Amino acid sequence: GSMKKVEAIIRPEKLEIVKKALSDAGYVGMTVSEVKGRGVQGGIVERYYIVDLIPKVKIELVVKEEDVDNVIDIICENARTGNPGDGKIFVIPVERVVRVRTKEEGKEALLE
Amino acid sequence: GSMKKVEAIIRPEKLEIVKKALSDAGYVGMTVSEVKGRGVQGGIVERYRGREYIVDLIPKVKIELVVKEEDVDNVIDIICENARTGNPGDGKIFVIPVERVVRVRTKEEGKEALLE
Amino acid sequence: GSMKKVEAIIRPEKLEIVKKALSDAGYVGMTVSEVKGRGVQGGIVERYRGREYIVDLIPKVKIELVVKEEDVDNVIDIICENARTGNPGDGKIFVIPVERVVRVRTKEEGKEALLEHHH
Ligand SMILES: Nc1ncnc2c1ncn2[C@@H]1O[C@H](COP(=O)(O)OP(=O)(O)OP(=O)(O)O)[C@@H](O)[C@H]1O
Ligand SMILES: Nc1ncnc2c1ncn2[C@@H]1O[C@H](COP(=O)(O)OP(=O)(O)OP(=O)(O)O)[C@@H](O)[C@H]1O
Ligand SMILES: Nc1ncnc2c1ncn2[C@@H]1O[C@H](COP(=O)(O)OP(=O)(O)OP(=O)(O)O)[C@@H](O)[C@H]1O
Ligand SMILES: O=C(O)CCC(=O)C(=O)O
Ligand SMILES: [Cl-]
Ligand SMILES: [Cl-]
Ligand SMILES: [Cl-]
Ligand SMILES: [Cl-]
Ligand SMILES: [Mg+2]
Ligand code: NA
Repeated sequence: GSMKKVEAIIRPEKLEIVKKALSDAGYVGMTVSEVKGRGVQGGIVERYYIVDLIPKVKIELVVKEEDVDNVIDIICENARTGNPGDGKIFVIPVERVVRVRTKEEGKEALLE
Repeated sequence: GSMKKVEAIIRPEKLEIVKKALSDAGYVGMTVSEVKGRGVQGGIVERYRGREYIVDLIPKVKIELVVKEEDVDNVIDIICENARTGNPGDGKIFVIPVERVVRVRTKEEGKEALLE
Repeated sequence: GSMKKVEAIIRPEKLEIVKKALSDAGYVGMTVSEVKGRGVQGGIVERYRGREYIVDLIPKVKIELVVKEEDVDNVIDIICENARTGNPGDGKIFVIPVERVVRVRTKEEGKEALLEHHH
């Protein structure tokens, strides 16, 4: 079946708990990027300079389509705080997956 | 589909004006990354902070904005107008489909997820 | 007609080799990002106060090349040939659809925005 990239932008302080909850559920493979974001959360002020772009973490996990709902649930449960700035998750289609070492493709390419 | 990811690679010195332009036009949510790149070969050699980069990767900034598909033309026009200089290396923009958008806090999806 | 983004996550020490190989084959346009990756191995172990702890994220490099669909296989082949080592952690390549490409300087779109200039 099809594969999807789940791209989540979360608070950096939530990375370890989200990563662990994903791993616990069997989603071990992931790529993490340091980014900056702005949104309705607003910038860090001083006083009374603004820092409009604040540190965030991007997690990217390519998974089978059937697993997207569960990945989303895990990220939301573990990344949320109830305050503005908790982030967003984007699901992007992935048409092909290749393992560099072996040139395996498809579901094989995400399996040991 | 309804939503799209605009991935714009621009000059680092254009981040502030492009971000301001976008915010002033009502686009506040964006994610910004530091990257390096090259464009196509040939033509005038790219210069960065005074030096010619004949072969090395050149510092750029990536801005990712997920927006409704109806807003893509506007976003692209705002970025290009405010990012361009007329010299090679001004940038490139890719539009990528986004099938789903979810707000972490509420689990709201779709167009609500990008709003308010 | 269509465009694709080839996104490869490779070992940092293979970036220069992969970049050169791609450029030698005419694929010069690319965007490179430092990232951290978690792989299905390992590894890696640290001890503190009588306890082994594992460190799961390690540095990687992301390369993104937007190309015509007809070139995707060639790009994949070049990356695999030049990024591989035979050990766990050599990386993954993902191909993602791109619906529009725009060159900022000129507003040129599509194939035109990926086309070489005169040497
Ligand atoms: N439309 C978007 N496109 C790209 N990135 C976005 C977008 N919206 C939000 N982001 C990223 O997500 C981060 C959090 O966004 P925001 O501050 O708007 O809070 P939210 O959690 O998205 O919504 P709320 O604050 O209402 O819970 C931003 O800093 C940015 O990195
Ligand atoms: N095909 C591509 N794939 C991925 N990234 C690209 C591609 N082309 C350009 N980029 C990214 O966009 C940045 C800017 O490219 P650049 O402005 O040099 O494009 P160009 O097509 O050569 O146009 P110009 O003639 O205006 O320089 C690059 O440094 C790189 O980060
Ligand atoms: N499902 C995934 N989604 C996103 N990124 C991934 C995924 N799986 C792996 N990666 C990225 O690719 C890198 C390589 O992963 P991993 O070591 O699991 O695969 P491998 O390189 O194929 O190893 P092996 O060849 O031994 O299976 C990781 O560090 C991570 O950056
Ligand atoms: O890398 C630099 O500092 C200058 C660019 C350069 O040496 C080159 O690619 O020609
Ligand atoms: Cl991206
Ligand atoms: Cl020009
Ligand atoms: Cl993407
Ligand atoms: Cl092998
Ligand atoms: Mg160029
Ligand atoms: Na280089």
